[PDB]
Amino acid sequence: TASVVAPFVVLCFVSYESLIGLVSAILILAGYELITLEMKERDARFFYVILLALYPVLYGLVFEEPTQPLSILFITGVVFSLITDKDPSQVFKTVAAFSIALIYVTFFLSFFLPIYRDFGAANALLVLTSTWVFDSFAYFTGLKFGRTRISPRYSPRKSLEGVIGGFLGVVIYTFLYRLVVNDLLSVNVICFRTFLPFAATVAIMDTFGDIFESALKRHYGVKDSGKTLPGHGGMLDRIDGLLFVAPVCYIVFKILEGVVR
Amino acid sequence: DDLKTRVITASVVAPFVVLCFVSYESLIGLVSAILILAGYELITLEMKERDARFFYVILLALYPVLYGLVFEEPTQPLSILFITGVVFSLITDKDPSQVFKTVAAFSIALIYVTFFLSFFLPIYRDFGAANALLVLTSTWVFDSFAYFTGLKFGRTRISPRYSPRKSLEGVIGGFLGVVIYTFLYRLVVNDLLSVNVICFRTFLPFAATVAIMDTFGDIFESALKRHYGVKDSGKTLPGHGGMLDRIDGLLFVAPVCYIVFKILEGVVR
Ligand SMILES: CCCCCCCCCO[C@@H]1O[C@H](CO)[C@@H](O)[C@H](O)[C@H]1O
Ligand SMILES: CCCCCCCCCO[C@@H]1O[C@H](CO)[C@@H](O)[C@H](O)[C@H]1O
Ligand SMILES: [Hg+2]
Ligand SMILES: [Hg+2]
Ligand SMILES: [Hg+2]
Ligand SMILES: [Hg+2]
Ligand SMILES: [Mg+2]
Ligand SMILES: [Mg+2]
Repeated sequence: TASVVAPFVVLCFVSYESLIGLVSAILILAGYELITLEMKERDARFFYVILLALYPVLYGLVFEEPTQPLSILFITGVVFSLITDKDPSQVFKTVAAFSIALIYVTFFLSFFLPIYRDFGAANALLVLTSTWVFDSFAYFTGLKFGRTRISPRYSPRKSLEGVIGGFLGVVIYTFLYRLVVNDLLSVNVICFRTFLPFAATVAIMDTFGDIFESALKRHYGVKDSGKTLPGHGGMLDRIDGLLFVAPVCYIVFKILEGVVR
Repeated sequence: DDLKTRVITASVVAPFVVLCFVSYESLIGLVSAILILAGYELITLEMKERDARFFYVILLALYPVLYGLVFEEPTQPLSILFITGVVFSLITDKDPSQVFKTVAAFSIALIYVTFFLSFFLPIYRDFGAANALLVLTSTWVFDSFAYFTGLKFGRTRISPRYSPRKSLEGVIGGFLGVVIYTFLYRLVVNDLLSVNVICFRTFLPFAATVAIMDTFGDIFESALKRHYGVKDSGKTLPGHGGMLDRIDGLLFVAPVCYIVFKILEGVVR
């Protein structure tokens, strides 16, 4: 398990098309999970799952645009649920769950597609891992440093202190990351002023992005999003903070770093 | 009680709207307005709660501006309007199984209503204020012709049992009424100025989508209302029906139309 998860992912950031393939895979998984909490029903799950997985490809390769395939994946989904679900108050339930999967999971995750394209495969790996880096440092400095509850009563506990730490761990992960990456080739990287914010957002977003998921799970009755990968936890669980991050990161990058060819 | 309250609104609705397609910024302001209304309605079915409604309402109304003026991009503000919304519901709603209910309703509002309707923003920009008005009215045009040729030309049920009556026949008619509305629309508009219009091959499809989309777009809304228990989305405008009700098929149309235009007409700026 754990020996390949880290490098398999990374080795994917090589091609734009490789990136797509990873995002696609992750979406079938994460998507399957979030949809399965609303459907234990045979076909239902699968169709909407396929939709959730198609976006990266349609967005990146088919249309060189995002909004166009987003609208039709939604439209195709609702059409389907109208055909299949004949109880109207229920057609609403599947569309609601599919609606969250589409925005939260699918739309938000495929934000790597433009982050990669417009900011170099480099910063892509940077954003992704900076969440892993924040995550560790948030845990450690959280256990031994305080009880200031920012997390809700239903969500797994989180501290202001744990975040201020994970913040710093990202702040540092970048000095290190900068040097190593401007070296290995003349590679594009997060400049020095786009540092403090990029940390701040990986901080604040992963926090909110996980709390939102935990709330999402208390509604479906579980403490795990689902079991797809034999690894520890669920696929949606290993992603949750990353979802809120990517979008906010891409915004932060454009505001503070311009563009590429 | 006067006959000037029901007629004055019937006289301005049509031209007020049209007179807006003049500026890109005017278009934005109409779309913004319509979203606060339509949005207020769809959210209100899930919330009879004081603040809740209003916050998410404002979010749903902001997208057109943020998308058109602030970011010259769509996806960026879409993601943050959602994120700002969920953050809010986490703060306010403390029951997790309920935070899910408001996010679900807000989620449909965002995509269906807000995202779909503001598609006029790019349709206008990339296809000329002309075709914008063309798409919008072509739904009004399809709507009439679908009603008439529907009453007297058939009873083959395409519409669901909870949904207002619809027939394959009524659509094949509204299809044609749009097909024709364009010959007419083309001539008048290539005349009044050297104006950009739906070419002749982009005709058959544009009809087909206004047909098929308004159909699905209304059925989805009707299903949406059966869940909330009403036969009207809400009463905002004193006019007949609700604001969301006058738009429902238009939502599914705009997106699909924009796609269809790009596939078939390039960037006729
Ligand atoms: C397309 C970009 C998105 C990539 C998604 C791949 C998710 C792989 C899971 O990662 C794992 O998540 C844990 C939980 O945080 C970390 O502790 C651990 O070190 C890391 O190996
Ligand atoms: C850019 C969005 C434009 C907003 C359009 C909706 C608000 C105007 C509604 O007016 C009426 O709508 C009814 C719906 O079919 C028809 O009875 C009639 O044709 C039309 O006069
Ligand atoms: Hg790989
Ligand atoms: Hg810089
Ligand atoms: Hg106007
Ligand atoms: Hg033409
Ligand atoms: Mg997490
Ligand atoms: Mg209608």
